[PDB]
Amino acid sequence: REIYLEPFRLAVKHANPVCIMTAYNKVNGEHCSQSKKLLIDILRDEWKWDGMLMSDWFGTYTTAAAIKNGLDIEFPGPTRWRTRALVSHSLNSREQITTEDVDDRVRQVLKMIKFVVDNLEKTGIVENGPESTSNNTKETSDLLRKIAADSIVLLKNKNNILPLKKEDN
Amino acid sequence: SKFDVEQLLSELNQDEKISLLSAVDFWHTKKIERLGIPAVRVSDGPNGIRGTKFFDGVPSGCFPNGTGLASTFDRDLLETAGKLMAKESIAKNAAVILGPTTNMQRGPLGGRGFESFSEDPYLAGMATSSVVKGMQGEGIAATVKHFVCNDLEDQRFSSNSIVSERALREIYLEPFRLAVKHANPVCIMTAYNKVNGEHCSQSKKLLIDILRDEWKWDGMLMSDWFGTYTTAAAIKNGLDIEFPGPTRWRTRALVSHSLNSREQITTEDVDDRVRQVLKMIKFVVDNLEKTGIVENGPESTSNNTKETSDLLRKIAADSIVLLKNKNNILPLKKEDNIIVIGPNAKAKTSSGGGSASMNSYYVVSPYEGIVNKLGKEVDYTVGAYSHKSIGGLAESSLIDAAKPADAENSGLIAKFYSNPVEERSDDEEPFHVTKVNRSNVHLFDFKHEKVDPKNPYFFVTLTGQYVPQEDGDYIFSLQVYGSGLFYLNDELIIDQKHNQERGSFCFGAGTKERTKKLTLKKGQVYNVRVEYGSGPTSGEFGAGGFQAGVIKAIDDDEEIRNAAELAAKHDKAVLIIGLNGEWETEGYDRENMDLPKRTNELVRAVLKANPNTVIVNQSGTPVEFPWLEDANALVQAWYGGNELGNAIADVLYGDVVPNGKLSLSWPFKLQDNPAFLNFKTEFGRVIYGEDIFVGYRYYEKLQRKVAFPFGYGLSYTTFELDISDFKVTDDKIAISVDVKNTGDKFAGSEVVQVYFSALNSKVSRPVKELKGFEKVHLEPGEKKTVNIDLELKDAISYFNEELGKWHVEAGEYLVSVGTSSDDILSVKEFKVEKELYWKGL
Amino acid sequence: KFDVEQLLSELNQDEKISLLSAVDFWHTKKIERLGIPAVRVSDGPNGIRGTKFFDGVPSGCFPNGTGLASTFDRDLLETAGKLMAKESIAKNAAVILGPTTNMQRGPLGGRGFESFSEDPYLAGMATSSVVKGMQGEGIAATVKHFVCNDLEDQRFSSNSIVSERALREIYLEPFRLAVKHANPVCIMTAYNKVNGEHCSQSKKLLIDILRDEWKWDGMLMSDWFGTYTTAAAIKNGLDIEFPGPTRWRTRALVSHSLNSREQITTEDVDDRVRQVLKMIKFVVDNLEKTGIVENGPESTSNNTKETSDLLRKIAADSIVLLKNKNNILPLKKEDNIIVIGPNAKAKTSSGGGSASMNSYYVVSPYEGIVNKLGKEVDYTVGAYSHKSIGGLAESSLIDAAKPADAENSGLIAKFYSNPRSDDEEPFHVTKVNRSNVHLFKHEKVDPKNPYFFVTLTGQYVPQEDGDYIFSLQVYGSGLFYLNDELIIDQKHNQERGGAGTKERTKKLTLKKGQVYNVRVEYGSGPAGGFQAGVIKAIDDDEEIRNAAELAAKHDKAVLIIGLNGEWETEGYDRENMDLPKRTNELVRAVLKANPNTVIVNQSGTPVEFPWLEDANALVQAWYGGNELGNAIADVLYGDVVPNGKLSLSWPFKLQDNPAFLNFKTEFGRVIYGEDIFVGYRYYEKLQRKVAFPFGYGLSYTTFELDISDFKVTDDKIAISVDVKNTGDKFAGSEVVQVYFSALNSKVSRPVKELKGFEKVHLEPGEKKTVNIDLELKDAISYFNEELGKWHVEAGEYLVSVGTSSDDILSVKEFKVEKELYWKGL
Ligand SMILES: OC[C@H]1O[C@@H](O)[C@H](O)[C@@H](O)[C@@H]1O
Ligand SMILES: OC[C@H]1O[C@@H](O)[C@H](O)[C@@H](O)[C@@H]1O
Ligand SMILES: OC[C@H]1O[C@@H](O)[C@H](O)[C@@H](O)[C@@H]1O
Repeated sequence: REIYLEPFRLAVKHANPVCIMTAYNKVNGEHCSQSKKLLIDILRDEWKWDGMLMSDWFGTYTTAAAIKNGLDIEFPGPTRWRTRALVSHSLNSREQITTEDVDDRVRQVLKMIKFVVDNLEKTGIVENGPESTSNNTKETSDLLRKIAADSIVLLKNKNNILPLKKEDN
Repeated sequence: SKFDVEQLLSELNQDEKISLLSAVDFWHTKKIERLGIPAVRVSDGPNGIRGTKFFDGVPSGCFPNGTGLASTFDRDLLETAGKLMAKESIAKNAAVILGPTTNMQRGPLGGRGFESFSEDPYLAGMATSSVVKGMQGEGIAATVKHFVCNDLEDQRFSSNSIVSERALREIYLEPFRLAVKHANPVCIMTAYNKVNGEHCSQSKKLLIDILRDEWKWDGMLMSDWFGTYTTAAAIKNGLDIEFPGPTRWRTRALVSHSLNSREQITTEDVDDRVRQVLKMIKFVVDNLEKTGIVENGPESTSNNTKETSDLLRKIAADSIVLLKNKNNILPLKKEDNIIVIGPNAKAKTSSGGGSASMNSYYVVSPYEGIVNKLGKEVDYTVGAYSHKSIGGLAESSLIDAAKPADAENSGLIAKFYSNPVEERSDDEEPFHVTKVNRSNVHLFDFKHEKVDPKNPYFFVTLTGQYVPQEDGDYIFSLQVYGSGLFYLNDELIIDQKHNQERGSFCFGAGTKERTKKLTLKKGQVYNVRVEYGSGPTSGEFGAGGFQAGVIKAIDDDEEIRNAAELAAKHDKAVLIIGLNGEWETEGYDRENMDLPKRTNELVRAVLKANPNTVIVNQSGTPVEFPWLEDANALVQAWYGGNELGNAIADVLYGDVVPNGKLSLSWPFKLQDNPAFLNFKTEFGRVIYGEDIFVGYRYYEKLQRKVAFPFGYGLSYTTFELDISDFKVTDDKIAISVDVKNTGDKFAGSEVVQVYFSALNSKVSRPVKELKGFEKVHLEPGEKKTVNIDLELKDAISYFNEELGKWHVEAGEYLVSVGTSSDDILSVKEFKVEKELYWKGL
Repeated sequence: KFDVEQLLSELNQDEKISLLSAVDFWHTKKIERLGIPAVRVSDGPNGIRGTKFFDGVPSGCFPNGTGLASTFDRDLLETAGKLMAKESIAKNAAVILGPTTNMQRGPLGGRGFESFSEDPYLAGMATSSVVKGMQGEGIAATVKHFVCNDLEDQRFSSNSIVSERALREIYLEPFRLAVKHANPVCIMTAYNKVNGEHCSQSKKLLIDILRDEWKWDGMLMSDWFGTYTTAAAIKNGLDIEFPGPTRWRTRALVSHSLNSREQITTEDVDDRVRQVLKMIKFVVDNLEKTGIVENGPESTSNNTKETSDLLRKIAADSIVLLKNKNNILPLKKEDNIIVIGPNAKAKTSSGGGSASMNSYYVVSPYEGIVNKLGKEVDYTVGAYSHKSIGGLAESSLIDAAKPADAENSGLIAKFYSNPRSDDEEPFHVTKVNRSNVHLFKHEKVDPKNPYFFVTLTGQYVPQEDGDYIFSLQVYGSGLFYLNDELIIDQKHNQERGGAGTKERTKKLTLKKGQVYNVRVEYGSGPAGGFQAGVIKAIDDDEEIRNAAELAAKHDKAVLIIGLNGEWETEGYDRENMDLPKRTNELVRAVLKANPNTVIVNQSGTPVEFPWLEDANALVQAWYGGNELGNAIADVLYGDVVPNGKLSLSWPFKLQDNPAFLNFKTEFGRVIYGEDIFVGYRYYEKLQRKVAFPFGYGLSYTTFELDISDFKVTDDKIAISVDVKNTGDKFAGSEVVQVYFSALNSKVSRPVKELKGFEKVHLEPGEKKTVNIDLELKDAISYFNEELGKWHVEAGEYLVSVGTSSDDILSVKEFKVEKELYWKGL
């Protein structure tokens, strides 16, 4: 609660991120990408966060549990755990999941996509669009310089060695 | 033999191990060459060997269906049928047989009631054991299916059989326990259903605690086809091999990812499953010298011999049960001036529908059997129709009308294309071309390099020429799984592309029948043409299938009177009725116990015109006979396989004297049956409310009368018997029974049935329980002693559900001996004083 | 002003713990310091026994539940519960342990007589009426036994295994109706398990359903000793353990669990205490209306004419006329009659066990007939049918040469510390009226190691010459002495026959007029009990013969038969559905000798009448309470026109019934194999014929009905039925019964379901209109097990209106487009 969830709670409360990516590892015996405690009880019922959960890449471990327990989307394609056969066979055989679980998941994907589409006139994104270096400007350059320069930490400076002055050999 | 399980296990790499956990195609395990582990071929089923294909498959020897087989009450004969299934398997180059089936007819309505043996767990177990010993003695592996409580078809992939441990132990598990104890089958197939909330195929309790830790069985478990539902649980929990390939749940990526991620399974689980698949392969390989099986070998009809014909005929004829024979109507004689009537008379109902069915060498219709017998033409009239759907089109069409009705111009032509007719250029060639004999084109397992098994996407143009035999109205029909358009003379008549409605076709997963009735002219030539697309062309689909059919419309009304008029004019009428493999099939259950359509009307009319009528019924499970009181001769013929017609004739004319006994109770009415209210998957479940009171255990407990009881069958002669010796130690029962043919004309076989009863137990039980039987042949006036010896523990235990173990209780017991569960002739009381609690075999 | 939350804030932990169990058999815990009083509870559902069995204060015994339910009269059941409240105030019991509403899934249930109906709508409306009548008087109801205590066999351990659908539709349903319509102040949890878990600690039942879903806010008490754990019962929702002194919730067990973090938290304890406090608040808030006096005395003050007349009406309206050919009924006062049969002079007012009591009086059916006709009435017993011989105290005297006063009739019971020099004294002496002596508190008696001895004495005087059979049953030890001569030994060799012994008997030739000395030396239970009886021996064949002969010499015979509260009792179920002993032979002979014999049958549950076809007039009396005999007279002569309907299916034979195979606890479990198909739900689905169906009963007049108006909204059904007495002689009541059917549902269902009923009184030729309004969801839902929810499904439905489940007289088809899923009330 106090260490690991907190940064996420703060980011959900203040920034409402659109997406969250589930970790590769387990927490207390259960893989995070199929942990109902983490993905539903805490994120949904408790924090009322309404963004979309994507797995880490290949970080999916079951067909039915992950769907039931709140992993919205498996990355990357092409799907391993969620082929049409696997999922619809689970549904028709009553193993683990219901169409409502599948709905629940799809619904969250739809909301992410909603965010993207509603912003397409602001951002100008182009589906399967090309990739430029259009943002390679001096104005970008100065920002990255600023941001970099403010990151630096001075740990020691005895007897005015720093700053250097250009007179110094 | 060289084949070394442990050595090979230590040599296989992880990729290869995973590849061993799933079939490669519909019927073959994974070849591994660098290690000389061959592909093993498996084949359906419990009453004959279909081989590697439904469509265009090699003909074979179809046996009588299970409930017929069990009615023989003949262990030796059932062993012999096993030997014969094995020979038939070898000709198909199948090293493993997907059978026998032994789920329990807890009610009469099951889609596959016909396929299993008996409601009685003892008769079922012994029958299973007998067939399994016959196959494996010959070196072919058996696969007892379906483990366990797959006792209806409704929603079988999800259905949850909710059953107490006592009933689980005493009814359902028990034929498998008997099979394992006496016959040790090489394989078992896990069921599709759940038991008490868990899919059988990933059930630790069924697959490991019981099969392995308790019974110590060491064979290999396979899934039902597609009956696997998780990747890891199924592996952890004991399912050795997934069928069919290509794999779904068990790709290299799913499994190793599960392994690398520490989710559910370890390499030990994987090795445990592989070891078992290696044990089965070693059975096969160890038996190669003896069997002659050739890896991916060809399929022949090489066992189609007179020796086979005779044996199938003996098996069928001994399965027949005589139910009623008043007024010396039977046997028929060459003299009697008979007529043959009824919807099943010229029908060839050799088997039930589904995976148990096959292409037969030939099937002798019951009409043909009679004709063969008398050496003349025999009067006939159809009486009424009783088909579920219209077939018959390929069976009566020619490629070229101008030529004679050959074996080469008969049927239709099927042409397979990668692309559909609306879209292909005329210089596109078929990728496959087959001559078609049967109207049901069943493409489940069709295989070609142009067809992708992960997405079987393809088309068929089916062509021929139809020449009508009478003027009048004809009904054409089309059923599909996928997409279908039916053309007559290039005008579309049935449309099965648009607005498809779910129906009975294809294990209940296909479309309804759509039809078009058209006025037609005799001798005129009509061009028939079916355009078809497989499942994925038209959810997630299988390859599918389709059926084009035609039938000659009739005046149903007029044919019933006609039939009665004709029967009044004959000395005797022989009325052949019943169900068929469309009414009784894998895929779905019957809806009621009724004979179909006008059948009953037909019977009433014939029994009125002529009381000297013999009724011969073909069904796998009970049907109601409403007009039973008036029917003086009634024969239960089951589905008798290739020789069904000759077996019927044999029994009708007394060259074989009836010796079948019913393997199932025959209630008067559907409402009388124990599972009346719980024979449907509802909210995904089925509650076994009758508990251990299945079959005659139910009827006797309620003193409910049935049309005909478990173990009943008449003969042409008569028998009496009496216990001639009796001796119980503290751990065995030996009993001797003398049986005498008291008649003076016919030689006959009689079945001695041994039942047990506890007299003042404090646990509730059935009144009595079959625990022994023997079949004996006797000439007129001949007398033989038959001996019957069993362990106490096997004859008088009940399963104590509170303690989780079997229990021989101290008290008084009663052995009852007789020739049906309702015809006890001889009893004896004994005391048992030292008790016994046991688990295992 | 009794404040629950402020009291919860003020009680210390030990006081909290002490509220979680009862003090003794009948009382909660007084907390002087905060003004929290001890609350007396008392059995049962058909009248109020009070704080003791032995030497109990007499009381008003009502007819038994299945009889009650058979009235189909909410107003009357409501009046009845109002009377039960007065009877309770008279015993100073602030809380009644009733009504009982478990379900007769089969007929043999030992407590089947005690609940209401196999139909959950009838049970739930009966329950709701009785509770509304109790609580309007400010006396609290306790609905029991929650849930699936549907047989007695091994009830403390019996696991009822039942699907969630049958559980919702049949067994939870009368409790749901009661909560929804009557809000009982209390509920008693069952002794058994449901699906593996004792009810008294089942979170699903006690919290998820009763609290989270139904929002019911009353108090749960265990059945008596029906608590099985310390912590789980407290965690899982059992508010108070009865009886005290506590076994499972001592200060040490409870607080040790708290301090050791084992299972429970102080929050769990508070939650239970809060619920006890709320029940206490109901009692204290009604003290001005009720006049309950804490630990107050118990009186017979409600024994009045008002009470007698009401118990008479209730009993008479319970009765169901089952057959009446040839107008044998009603009888004319001038008919020459003989009264025959084992139940004729019996007083079978109730079934056995906790529901039984000591009555002000019980009018036998014979007496009822005597009172009716105002003169002596010919009689012969015909046959005996007792399970055990009693009747000794009921026919004995202290000193024979003194008249049969009330002070002198019975036996003297002298209690002793030791079984002794001349000079030990009795520490208690009681006048004993009834032969079965049931044990009891005394200062010289060690609470739970109770060792004592009883010297039971008096004089017995034979009224006839010949043979007489004496008897003793003990739980413990005792000896029977007649004229200071041992005659029956229940000390030395003992046989179990359910905690105590088998009956031992001695046949003795006695002489009319002569005074014999009865002395029984009893030994205390290691808390006990015993029964010394005596009966005149009869020649059974000759007595059947005699009754036949006599019957032939009269116009009419009235034969009174059936079971009794020893054959139908809490504690065990029946073995079979047979009438006892030679009853059936008695009946055959009488019917042969006089075909115009009226048969009146007393039982809580169905019995087989094998001779039914030859019986021309047949009446189901039930167990009638104090006024049973008068009520029977009223019906036979037509001062009450029979107006009851069967609250139960009456199959021909035991084997026909749906629970035939699973009505026994085997390996500790009972499989509800029939699922939703209970009672008529079963028989209509199988189209199995029964002797008499649910909701059947005749009248002395004829009636007709039709739906005279019908309306459905998306939310509601309103129906108007016109009913008319088409006779010109008797006024009488008819019961309009409203059933629903689903005509095209995806789901399997009963052929039809009772969902409404109204009882209507009509003078000859009179016509009335009854209205019946219901919300769809009440009328046509089924429980969807897969979804875990009730479902109003779209489709076509049929309402059928009739005078029995068979006798359907008017129907209407309607359509439902608005589908609805729901939970809760
Ligand atoms: O590159 C796609 C994803 O790959 C994963 O291995 C990393 O953990 C993620 O941080 C990253 O977004
Ligand atoms: O066809 C192969 C298998 O398929 C399944 O449809 C059936 O349930 C099995 O009995 C059969 O062996
Ligand atoms: O007698 C007090 C209580 O005891 C238990 O024996 C019964 O089950 C209850 O119905 C009764 O209220």
